[PDB]
Amino acid sequence: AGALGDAAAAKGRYFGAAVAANHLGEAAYASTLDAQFGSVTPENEMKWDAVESSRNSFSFSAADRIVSHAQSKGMKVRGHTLVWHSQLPGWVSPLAATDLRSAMNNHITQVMTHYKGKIHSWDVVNEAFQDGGSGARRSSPFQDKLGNGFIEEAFRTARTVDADAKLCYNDYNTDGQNAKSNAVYEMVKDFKQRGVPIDCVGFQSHFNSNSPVPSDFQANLQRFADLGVDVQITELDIEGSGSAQAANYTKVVNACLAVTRCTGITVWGVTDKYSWRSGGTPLLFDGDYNKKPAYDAVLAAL
Ligand SMILES: [Mg+2]
Repeated sequence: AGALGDAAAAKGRYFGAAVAANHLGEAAYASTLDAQFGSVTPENEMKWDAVESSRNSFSFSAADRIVSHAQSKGMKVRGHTLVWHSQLPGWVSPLAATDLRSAMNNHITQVMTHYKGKIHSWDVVNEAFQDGGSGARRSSPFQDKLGNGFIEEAFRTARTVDADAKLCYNDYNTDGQNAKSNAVYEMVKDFKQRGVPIDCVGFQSHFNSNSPVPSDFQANLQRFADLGVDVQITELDIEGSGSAQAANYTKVVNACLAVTRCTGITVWGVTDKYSWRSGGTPLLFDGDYNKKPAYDAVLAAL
């Protein structure tokens, strides 16, 4: 579906966008989405606090609006995200280990159940590693109380619920080979060696002046692909403007299309207007939904 989505599909990939339910009724937002993209990711609507703010009480309406729209347009859906340290409801962190484990598996199971057979890929675990040089696990209720094994447990639970979804580990600042991506690499290699059910590694790819597109972006994607997983660019945006921004997008698209198991790219929003990094004007469409030089470069590269 869509101009970018169909261009990508011709070479066996998808092209998606992060979507917000609260903008779906806006004519130009919906028109741009439907004209351009072949996959969607709910920006906020499937996060823990959005779907289970009260324990064992699930609120799917907002995410259902995005999924229903996608299905009506023949678009793929990425589920985002099941287990994540960030933006948890207040009551998750005080739970003792045994009850946290139960609550985590219950959350995975009921969320995946509601969307069974409708989800192309799940971000099962998100952002489990620290930034910087340590390669260490990030502190979280899951890491602190369940230990290193919580990631494997989450993937095992996920696999029992919906065998048809690709199960992804997702993270940022993992674009080049560095201490952080090395820690993820070690984990995924170990998972694949032992037959842990992981199908994919997501690379958020939030690029800016301090975190530029690295010279080894392609080689890094390739080494992950070579472990026997798909790689997905999940949250792509690139701060800047004009030819410099366009050339950065070319670099990224070229790298994905050069890696046979890079199965798709999702940009983190439809329009600059609603970007989480709006002052960096980092997307393919401006505030009036007009195609930017960045868009032209992406389309020409596909
Ligand atoms: Mg072409």
